[PDB]
This record gives sequence, C-alpha cells and structure tokens, in this order.
Amino acid sequence: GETLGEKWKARLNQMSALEFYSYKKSGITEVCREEARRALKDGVATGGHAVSRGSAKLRWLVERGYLQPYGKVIDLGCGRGGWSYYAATIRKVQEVKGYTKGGPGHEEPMLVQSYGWNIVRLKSGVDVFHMAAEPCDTLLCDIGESSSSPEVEEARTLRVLSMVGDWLEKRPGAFCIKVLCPYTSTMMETLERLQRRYGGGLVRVPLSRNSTHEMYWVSGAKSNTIKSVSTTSQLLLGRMDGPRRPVKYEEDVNLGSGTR
Ligand SMILES: Nc1ncnc2c1ncn2[C@@H]1O[C@H](C[C@@H](N)CC[C@H](N)C(=O)O)[C@@H](O)[C@H]1O
Ligand SMILES: [Cl-]
Repeated sequence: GETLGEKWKARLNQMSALEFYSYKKSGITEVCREEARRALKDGVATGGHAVSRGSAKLRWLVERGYLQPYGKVIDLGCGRGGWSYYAATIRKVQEVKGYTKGGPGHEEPMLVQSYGWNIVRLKSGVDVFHMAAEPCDTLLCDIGESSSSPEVEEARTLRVLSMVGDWLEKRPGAFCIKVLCPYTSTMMETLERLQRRYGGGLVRVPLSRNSTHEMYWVSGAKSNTIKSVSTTSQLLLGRMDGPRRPVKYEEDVNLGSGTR
C-alpha cells in the first residue's frame, strides 16, 4: 500500500508556511553561496566560483567514489552549468557537452572561466526529450521538477528515465541521473528493472533539501533499491518531528581558473 515516501509527501503537503520553512533545511548539509552569488552578480568570471549549488552536489558524489567521470561528458539539463564546470576540472575528463532548454523561467548557461572552461560547450534552446542520443563515456542528467503531487513527480521521473535509456544504450561507463521520485511502488519497480539492466544504485546526497525526496542513480553504487529508498524516506520523516537541527556546512566549491 502506501509507501513511507508517500507518507512523507502527504505530511509535507500538510505543513504551514512556517513549518515548511523550518523543516526544509533542518539538519541538511549546505554550501554557503554568499561569496559566489555576489561575484556572479557582479559578472566576475575568474574567482573560481561555482555557478550553482549543483557543483557541490556532484562533488559530493565524485569525492565519495559514487561516480568517476572520464572521457566525453554529456550534461543533460545543464542549466547554468554547475555540473559541467565541475566535470571539466576532473583529470580524466576530455570534453564536456551540456544541453539545457533555457527560455523564460528557466536557467541559462553561465559563461565563467573556472579551470577547464575551454573544454566545455553549453548549449541552450535544447529540449533533450527531442534530441537524438549520442555516444559518451559519462552521462549526466539533473532533470526533474518538484511538484506537490507525487503523481506528477512519478510521471516526470519516468519521462526522464525513458529518455535516459536511449543514452544508456550507447553504453557509457559512468552515469549520474537524478531520480526526482524514487519513493512510489511503481518507481521502485522501475529502478529495480533499470538497475538489473544497467547496474548502479540510488544515493541520497545530503545537500538535497528535506522538501525533496530526490536521489541520484549513480554507476558506482550497488545498494538494494528498496532499502536505499526506504532509508531515505525514514530519514526525511524523522526530521519532521522534534526540534529544528542545525545545517552542516561544507566549504563552497573552488574550481580554480585557467585553461586546460
Ligand atoms: N526537457 C528539458 N530539456 C532540457 N533542459 C531541461 C528540460 N527540463 C528541464 N530542464 C532544465 O534542467 C535543469 C535542471 C537543473 N536543476 C540542473 C542544475 C545543474 N546540474 C547545475 O549544477 O547547475 C534546469 O535548468 C531545467 O530548465
Ligand atoms: Cl528540471
């Protein structure tokens, strides 16, 4: 019947504005973005700043061995490009190709000169659901829009996963795919099938806010899908009770500067 994550989602939808604001960041990990946010507002491109919070999330996965990027990196839904810029600093990465929709309401690629910027091409105006898949060594995808409806989250995740499949058939050796909604019975069954075909596992990145159940399907992970999902649901539900817990900070990403 009802999964733990579905219980989490229903309770999230019952929170007041104050409860939601306090719960959102209770006990999460975070980078302080004040220094980067000013620079990028001033139009600076050489301070080594990440363009987005996304860089810290991919760094977390890469630094803990869940993903080893190499060769040709594709970044689907690159937005401003936080994942692409981080990938460009990795020694074995040869090229980074990012694709994002852009337009009103959506994020545009940011052009900065952090280390390895010269091996990057960020392309806006691309709907990846209509782009032909091509071969690559590392496949990245950070697509999926949050919704108050778990029904919507499931459907958006399935669309992403069907699109990702065509790229995985080009047989990349590494991948990191956002799974917005892993917590429904259909989604757990879907990811068991995908795990059987392509390997990998699901990982909860602790920089994710408590207001999303997003997990990342990464090639270096092996965990049982149901256990990893249910563990994350338990964590998120427990944080809804008791007092607010402090945010834990890591230092923001410094990607350096220069060319490769
Ligand atoms: N069908 C789509 N095609 C291309 N881009 C999309 C599509 N749907 C959503 N997006 C974009 O994917 C991006 C998702 C971002 N959260 C990714 C953040 C990125 N990883 C970073 O570090 O900056 C958003 O900018 C979306 O506008
Ligand atoms: Cl998105």
